[PDB]
Amino acid sequence: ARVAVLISGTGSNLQALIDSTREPNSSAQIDIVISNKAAVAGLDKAERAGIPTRVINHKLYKNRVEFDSAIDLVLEEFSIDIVCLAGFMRILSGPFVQKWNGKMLNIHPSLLPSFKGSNAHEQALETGVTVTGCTVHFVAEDVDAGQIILQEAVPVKRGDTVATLSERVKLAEHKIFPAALQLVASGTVQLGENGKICWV
Ligand SMILES: Nc1nc(=O)c2c(CCc3ccc(C(=O)N[C@@H](/C=C/C(=O)O)C(=O)O)cc3)c[nH]c2[nH]1
Ligand SMILES: NCC(=O)N[C@@H]1O[C@H](COP(=O)([O-])[O-])[C@@H](O)[C@H]1O
Repeated sequence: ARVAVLISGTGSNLQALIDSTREPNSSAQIDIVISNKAAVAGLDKAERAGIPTRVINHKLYKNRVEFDSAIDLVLEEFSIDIVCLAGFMRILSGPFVQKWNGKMLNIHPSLLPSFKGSNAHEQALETGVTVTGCTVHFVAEDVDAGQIILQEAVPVKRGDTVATLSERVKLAEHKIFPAALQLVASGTVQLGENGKICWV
C-alpha cells in the first residue's frame, strides 16, 4: 500500500511510521510527506530517510477546498492509497474527507470518545482521570469522531504535567499508530459499509 503522511509540526510519529515500513514484512510504503508549513522538523526527518517532501502552504490559497485540492493533486501524483495524519492541524473539507474515507488515519492523544479537541492532555489533567491514552481512528468529517482502529491506555501519575504526560502517551502512540497502519495497509482492518470497523 502506498502511503502519504501529512504533518504540521515535529513528527516523532512520522519517524515511528518510517521505521516500521522499513521492516521486511511491512505492508506499507511511505512515498511522500506533506507539510502545510515550511521548514518544520518533520521535513528533515523525511529527507533524512530519503522520502520526497512537498510544502502546500494553506495560507496561500483561496480557502479550504482549494487548498485540499492542492494536497489531493500531490496524492494522485504519487498514486497514494492511504493517508496518515501525523500532527496535521488543518481541518480537512467535506469532499476531501469523503474521497479518502476509510483510507485516512489519525492519532489522537486520548482514549476517545474522551477529551476530543486540541488539548486532550490539558483536559485529562483538569478532569483528574488516572487513566488516559491514545487513539488511532479513521478520519471522518466530524473531528475526532471517526471509527476507532486501535487504542492503548496510559497511566496518569500524580504531579503530571502536559510535558510529562504527553511524553508517556507518545511512547504508546509510537506503538499503535504503526501497528494500525499495518492493519489497514494489509487489508486486515477496513471501514465497514455499515460504518463500523471490519476485521478479516
Ligand atoms: N474533517 C477532519 N476531521 C479530523 O478529525 C481531522 C483531523 C484530526 C485532528 C485535528 C482535528 C481538528 C484540528 C483543528 O480543528 N485545527 C484548527 C486549529 C489549528 C491551529 O491553529 O494550528 C484548524 O482547523 O485550523 C486539528 C487536528 C485533522 N484534520 C481533520 N479533518
Ligand atoms: N491532531 C491531534 C493531535 O493533537 N495530534 C498530536 O500531535 C502530536 C504530534 O507529534 P509528532 O509531531 O512528534 O509526531 C502527537 O502527539 C499527536 O497526539
